[PDB]
Amino acid sequence: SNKKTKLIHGGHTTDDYTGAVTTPIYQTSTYLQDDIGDLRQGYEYSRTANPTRSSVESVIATLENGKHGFAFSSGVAAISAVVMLLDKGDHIILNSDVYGGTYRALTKVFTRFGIEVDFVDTTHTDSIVQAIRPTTKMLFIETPSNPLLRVTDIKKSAEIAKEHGLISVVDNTFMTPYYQNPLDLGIDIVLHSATKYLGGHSDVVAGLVATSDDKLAERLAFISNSTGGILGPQDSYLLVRGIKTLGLRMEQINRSVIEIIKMLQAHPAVQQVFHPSIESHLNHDVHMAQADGHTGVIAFEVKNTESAKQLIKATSYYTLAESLGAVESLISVPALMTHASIPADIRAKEGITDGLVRISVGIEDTEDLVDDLKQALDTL
Amino acid sequence: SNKKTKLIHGGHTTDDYTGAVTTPIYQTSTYLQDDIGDLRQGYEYSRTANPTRSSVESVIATLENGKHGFAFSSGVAAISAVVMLLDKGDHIILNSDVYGGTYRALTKVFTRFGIEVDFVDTTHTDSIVQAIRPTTKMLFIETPSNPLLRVTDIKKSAEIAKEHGLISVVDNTFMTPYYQNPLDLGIDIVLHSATKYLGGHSDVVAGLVATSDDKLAERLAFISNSTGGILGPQDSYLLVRGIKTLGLRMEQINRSVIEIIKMLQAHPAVQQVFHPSIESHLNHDVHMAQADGHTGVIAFEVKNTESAKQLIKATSYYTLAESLGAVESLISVPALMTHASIPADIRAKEGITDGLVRISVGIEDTEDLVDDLKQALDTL
Amino acid sequence: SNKKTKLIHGGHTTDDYTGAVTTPIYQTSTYLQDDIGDLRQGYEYSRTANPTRSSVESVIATLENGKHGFAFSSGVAAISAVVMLLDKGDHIILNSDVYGGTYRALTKVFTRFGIEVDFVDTTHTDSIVQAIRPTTKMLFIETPSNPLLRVTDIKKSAEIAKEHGLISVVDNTFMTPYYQNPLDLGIDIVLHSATKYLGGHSDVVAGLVATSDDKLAERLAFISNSTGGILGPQDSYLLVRGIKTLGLRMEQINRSVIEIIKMLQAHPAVQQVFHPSIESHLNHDVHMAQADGHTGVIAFEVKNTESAKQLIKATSYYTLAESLGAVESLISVPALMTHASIPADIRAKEGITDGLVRISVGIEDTEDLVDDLKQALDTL
Amino acid sequence: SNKKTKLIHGGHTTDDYTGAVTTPIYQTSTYLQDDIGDLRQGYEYSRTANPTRSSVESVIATLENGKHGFAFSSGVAAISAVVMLLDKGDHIILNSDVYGGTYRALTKVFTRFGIEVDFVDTTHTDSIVQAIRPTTKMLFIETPSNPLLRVTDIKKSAEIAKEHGLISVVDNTFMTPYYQNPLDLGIDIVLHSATKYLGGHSDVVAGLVATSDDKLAERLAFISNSTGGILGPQDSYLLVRGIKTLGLRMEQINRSVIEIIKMLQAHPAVQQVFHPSIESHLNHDVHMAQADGHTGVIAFEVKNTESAKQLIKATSYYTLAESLGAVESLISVPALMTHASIPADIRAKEGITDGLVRISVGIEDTEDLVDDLKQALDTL
Ligand SMILES: O=C(O)c1cc(Cn2ccc3ccc(-c4cc5cccc(Cl)c5s4)cc32)n[nH]1
Ligand SMILES: O=C(O)c1cc(Cn2ccc3ccc(-c4cc5cccc(Cl)c5s4)cc32)n[nH]1
Ligand SMILES: O=C(O)c1cc(Cn2ccc3ccc(-c4cc5cccc(Cl)c5s4)cc32)n[nH]1
Ligand SMILES: O=C(O)c1cc(Cn2ccc3ccc(-c4cc5cccc(Cl)c5s4)cc32)n[nH]1
Ligand SMILES: *Cc1c(COP(=O)(O)O)cnc(C)c1O
Ligand SMILES: *Cc1c(COP(=O)(O)O)cnc(C)c1O
Ligand SMILES: *Cc1c(COP(=O)(O)O)cnc(C)c1O
Ligand SMILES: *Cc1c(COP(=O)(O)O)cnc(C)c1O
Ligand code: NA
Ligand code: NA
Ligand code: NA
Ligand code: NA
Ligand code: NA
Ligand code: NA
Ligand code: NA
Ligand code: NA
Ligand code: NA
Ligand code: NA
Ligand code: NA
Ligand code: NA
Repeated sequence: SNKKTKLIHGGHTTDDYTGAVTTPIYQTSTYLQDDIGDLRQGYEYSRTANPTRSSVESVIATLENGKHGFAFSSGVAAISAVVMLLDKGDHIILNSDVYGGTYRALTKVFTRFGIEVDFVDTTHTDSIVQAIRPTTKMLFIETPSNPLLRVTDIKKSAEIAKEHGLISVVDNTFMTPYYQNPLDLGIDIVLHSATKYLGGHSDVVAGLVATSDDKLAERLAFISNSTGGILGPQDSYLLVRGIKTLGLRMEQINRSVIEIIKMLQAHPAVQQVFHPSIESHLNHDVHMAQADGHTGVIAFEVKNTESAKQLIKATSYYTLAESLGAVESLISVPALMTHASIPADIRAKEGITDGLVRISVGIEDTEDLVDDLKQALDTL
Repeated sequence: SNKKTKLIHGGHTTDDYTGAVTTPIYQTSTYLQDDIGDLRQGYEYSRTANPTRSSVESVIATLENGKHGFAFSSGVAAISAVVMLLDKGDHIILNSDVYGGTYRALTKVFTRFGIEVDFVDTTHTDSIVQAIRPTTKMLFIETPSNPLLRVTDIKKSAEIAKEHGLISVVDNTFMTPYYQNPLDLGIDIVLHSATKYLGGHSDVVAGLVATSDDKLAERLAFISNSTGGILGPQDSYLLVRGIKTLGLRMEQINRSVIEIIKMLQAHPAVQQVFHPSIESHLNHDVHMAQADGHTGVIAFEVKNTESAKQLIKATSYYTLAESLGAVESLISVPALMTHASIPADIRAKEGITDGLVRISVGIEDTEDLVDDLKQALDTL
Repeated sequence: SNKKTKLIHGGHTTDDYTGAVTTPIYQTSTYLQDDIGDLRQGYEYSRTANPTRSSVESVIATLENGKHGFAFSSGVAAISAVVMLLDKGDHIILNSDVYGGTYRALTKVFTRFGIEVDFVDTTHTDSIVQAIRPTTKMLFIETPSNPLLRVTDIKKSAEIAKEHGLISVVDNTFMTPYYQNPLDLGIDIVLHSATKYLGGHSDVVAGLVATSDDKLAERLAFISNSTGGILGPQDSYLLVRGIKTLGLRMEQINRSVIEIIKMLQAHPAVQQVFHPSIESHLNHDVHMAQADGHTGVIAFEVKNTESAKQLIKATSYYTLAESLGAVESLISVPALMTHASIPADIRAKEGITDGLVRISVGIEDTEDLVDDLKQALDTL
Repeated sequence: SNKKTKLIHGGHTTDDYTGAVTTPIYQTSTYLQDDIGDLRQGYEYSRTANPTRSSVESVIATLENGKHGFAFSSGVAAISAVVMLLDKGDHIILNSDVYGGTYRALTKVFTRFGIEVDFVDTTHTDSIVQAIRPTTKMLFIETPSNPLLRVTDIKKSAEIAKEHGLISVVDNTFMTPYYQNPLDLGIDIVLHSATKYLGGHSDVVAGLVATSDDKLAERLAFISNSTGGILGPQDSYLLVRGIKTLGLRMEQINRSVIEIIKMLQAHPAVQQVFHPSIESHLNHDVHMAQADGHTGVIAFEVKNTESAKQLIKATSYYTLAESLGAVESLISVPALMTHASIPADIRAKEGITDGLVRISVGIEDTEDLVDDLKQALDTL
């Protein structure tokens, strides 16, 4: 019924055999056959399929309103499997500010295999239409993007992909299935770095993929079985377990996001704030039409590098570390941590200023997170 | 010093911090930074590096007399990472009877990316020399191969690769580092399905890669970080743990292999037997010169399909299942389980007869395994 | 600061060595010593202390505002360790409706060792004063109790224990440290079945104990080390992880409890409802004075056994299983599942009627849980 | 059939449901019931029974030729459960040099509950007969003992216990079920610290108990369920896994023990050597009649404390740490590490000299262990 109930009872996460109310961890590589070719329950070799992995795959398929789920050893392994749907000579359109690991995989690995890529500003969907080439086979978008939270119209992107015969893919990591369901808007494939919100506890590296398309599912299953970037059973178990609290965690994060943004907008040491909930944000209306909540990632400008470092030092409840979607609130400086290889003038031109700070809001008390960040900003 | 000591004390498998005598399991995705860019112990994000994974990587590097180790989510993920060292238009030479997953990955995935492959009979190394093209960049060999245990001269293959500027790769799964060390014979990269003997307990799917070449190591690290087929920490821990007993397990397996082969050769219901320890086996001398023991995989002919099925039913201690390298002895019929998609006449021409049985010798009592297989053969 | 922040940042749950943001799992039994008697970080043998167990012990000590925490292999192991503080000939006062496992341990195990027990109605604290004997050494109370949710005044019980030289113990399982903190009210020892709300995911059996008393802590540490009912490292890790979401889970449970009770009170197929939030409940005022929220356990009367069974069959979101504090809502019938060995007339006299149903409210959507239970009651 | 086969195929360690060739890890606390009281596979609450724990219990019952197995959170938890078979006023006879944890539990915990104990020299079994009191209910023996490896006649002890109506218990930790089977010699209960050889990898703390007596089994099951010192599922899994290699590990250890003892006896810096394989050892004949191999624990005298410390520093392959039965060879000095609270003159009188060294032989290469210990002794 409602989303919080679906998180508990969606998918198959009990043991039919013993009745165990949690998915058993099948730390196993192979399975007895009673006769050659007769599999007791469809399992024969864990790379091909493992029952704990099947459980997390059923969860992500259910939560995204798809039919087929796939669990990979990381988000970028999920992305690589999806890119491997294509052949040498095929072309992919992606948003211009796609995640750095995705950018790196495409431009330093897959271009060596003849995959062609163009990174365009998908905030206007006619930019996609202009970029379509005779060889284009795939449209891959994140929304909202990192670290400036640019929003792309999913429904229109799906319509463009359908009209031009493209496989459409949405990286739905930042929004999670709790708030945004691209398959419902006509997208072919949705994927996640489950390392972030889905696992939710900073203790699993994993990717998840869902689709309703039987033929794309067969192709993905073949790629997974052949290149072997599969998620192990312990990590699959911890994912199922973490997803149980996704709704509660995202709702707490959203209450905190709203209050933190109010504070940041009022504070004299903060300039521009980047988040899709802000009414003047580009494509705010599009976001509200395709999602019923918000990501916990916020970026905002302070004056310079020294102010950013001092802000980090002065907080009590914001933890300096990579990743996002923890139960802890995390803080980082993209110019120093993710975009340091880009020349400084190009960083500034892209809006990645020396003082741009990114926070990933966690599940601490809202008043504490607001007050802590405010008092730290007061020291600037 | 000696091999059994190196298995216990080689690599770094204790905790410098607490002194724990086993590697802690770092079920974690990210790491506190005390200042931006200052990593306490070199860790920042588990896809890039995880301390439990670093432990198993140090073990495989030590055991293969290499400098750098890499742990992947499966054997075929290790193989795919190694193939991704190449570009569209590059060519690979492999032995003609390479593992089916390797064959499938190369001919159904990587050929779509412009990688070219030729499968040649490497039991005569001049066949490699003839197959070298202007575009050849890699030589990839297993020895002994599956299921007929063909032997390829590693030292000569390394010399050919060096002379022609090829990256040389040995899939050393069947022999393990306990008996065969390709890096010592001049090979650039050695890899394993750790799913088999190294883990040894049929409870981890994993791949391991080692090299002494700093530049190839940098390229592999970049591929691993970018396509993300990494082994998780629980599976890394179970690998380290299983490798502890590798020497004892392989030695027991070898005692049993010798006695079982004597029995099979004497038995009137068995025709040809395939194993490198047999003195009339092709390249027996080459194998003994490059290895100081034997694989536990043996293939042998009984009369027909019905005899193979009856043999399987009549044994008490041979378990019908996929994979090899378990503590249990495993039994299978390649024509029905691995080569069933090949036409029957081509199977027969290749020696994969309907009655060809493959056993993976486990660590049960030698007398029991011999007597059990003999009494089952007596029912034919 | 506030409770939700303390749940994330209270205790020591990161790795000082690598900076890992989660507690490493020390699957280890012993620790290197650099010189005889010099422990690198205070660890020497995991029964005595294990770093992952130390982490969960620091969490429960912090959350209960104590100084010392102890992790046991189950709730009843924690209870047994606490009872072992006493000697043959000593006497314990407990509430009359204490948990069945506690009742069984005391009356079938510890009475064989000369421990004497009396079970009295502690809802009037002068009943405790009357029951005190010259040999009484301990007062052990749960509040609220199972399955009728009787409330005992903790502060007055602590005052009585102090005046009469008794060790006071509160089993705080049903309320959790998020809502009720007995050590702050003067109680000597607080304990939990962490199997329930603290772990929160029905996947760990564990007990936790906290105290501020250095001498009682030394005695408990000695008992734990000598009788060895210690929690293992994987279960300790899963406890730390589950406790992260305790605040969010308990708050969702409480919203649902309030609405479900309104529904039950209005429904013509339901008679008496048992929960401390109901204003006519005995010691409602005491509960509100010693707790700032509610347990998710509710009991209520339907007509008879057949109605209870039909209610269970008609629900979609209530799961028939033992235990409480899951993310799933659980349902049970005490007369058939926990009190079936008590004669029927004595059950009825105690209020455990054939139609008494117990629910443990989970974290599903509030509207779904209310509507589901209501429509199931409509079928009666 | 033979012991090495029984280690692989004895007990139930596969999944009947999926066919998984290893025991699934049931990280779960409770189980769905299809109707009230109908358990799908006999499971209802993990403290009472858990399927992974049931697997390790079936293994230890099979290996000891018993009917019922029990898995506890530590060796001393197993011992405490067995002692709890008795009542206040009952008396236990034990060997005089019983393990320090056992001594401590009995004399500092269970004597407070009215259990009476006498520690007698059981190397002459008529000492047991003299010590029997009207209140004696239990005879508890280790053989061989620590650290001087005293041997007690198991068969005669069982006969004495039967004649006098005593429960007989053997702590079989040092010998393991691979070499010594007390239940076959008439003993009622056998127990192990599975922390040592059975797990074998220094990564699980656990106890195991086996019996053939249905009534004692019912009593132990009740004690386990009521005091809750149960082994968790991950540790149960790691035990099953470690036991697979018990035979290979013990046989390697025994080859090394024989050669090391030869070296120690020949070395001028070593005085007395303590091990049951030495023909002049008291009850050598008894040991050979009740066991078909040897423990890996050896004690031997060097001159003084400084020589012992120097010996430890000079070895490369002997690790200073607590516990025994690792894959690593371990070394310790009882006078400083286990018996330091005993006065020095009483230590000397008992044979625990300042120079007494204890080694636990691991599975490193035999020649390396002999040569390393010899060269270290040469520095004295
Ligand atoms: O602001 C963006 O443009 C952006 C941010 C991210 C997220 N992100 C997380 C870690 C990280 C590391 C490196 C980078 C990049 C360098 C670079 C250069 C050209 C084009 C692109 Cl897309 C990129 S990305 C981005 C990273 N993705 N795009
Ligand atoms: O006897 C061989 O030729 C051989 C055996 C294996 C091992 N193996 C394990 C599982 C499995 C599954 C399928 C197959 C194959 C079908 C096929 C067709 C043409 C060329 C090749 Cl190489 C192959 S392999 C082989 C498999 N690899 N090669
Ligand atoms: O309503 C109560 O009196 C009550 C309920 C519980 C909780 N509970 C959970 C599982 C369970 C199993 C058995 C029983 C009991 C039988 C019995 C007989 C005399 C005195 C007492 Cl205390 C008890 S308890 C209680 C159980 N504890 N007390
Ligand atoms: O040589 C023995 O007498 C002996 C050694 C062990 C094994 N052991 C392992 C760790 C450890 C720690 C303390 C002690 C003890 C102090 C003591 C005092 C009186 C009687 C006894 Cl029995 C004991 S034992 C023994 C320990 N058990 N007995
Ligand atoms: C409500 C519910 C669904 C249906 O979800 P929709 O968002 O309406 O498509 C599926 N599964 C479970 C377990 C549910 O409770
Ligand atoms: C002996 C030993 C080595 C050296 O191994 P080689 O096979 O001689 O290269 C390395 N590490 C450890 C721990 C050893 O014991
Ligand atoms: C606020 C806070 C505390 C203090 O908790 P009190 O309930 O005020 O005693 C302790 N630890 C952490 C991490 C906190 O955030
Ligand atoms: C041989 C065997 C047994 C019988 O063991 P005994 O020592 O003869 O009592 C039991 N189980 C298995 C699996 C065996 O192989
Ligand atoms: Na479900
Ligand atoms: Na669609
Ligand atoms: Na501002
Ligand atoms: Na080492
Ligand atoms: Na080289
Ligand atoms: Na033959
Ligand atoms: Na903390
Ligand atoms: Na106090
Ligand atoms: Na009512
Ligand atoms: Na078995
Ligand atoms: Na008997
Ligand atoms: Na000597």
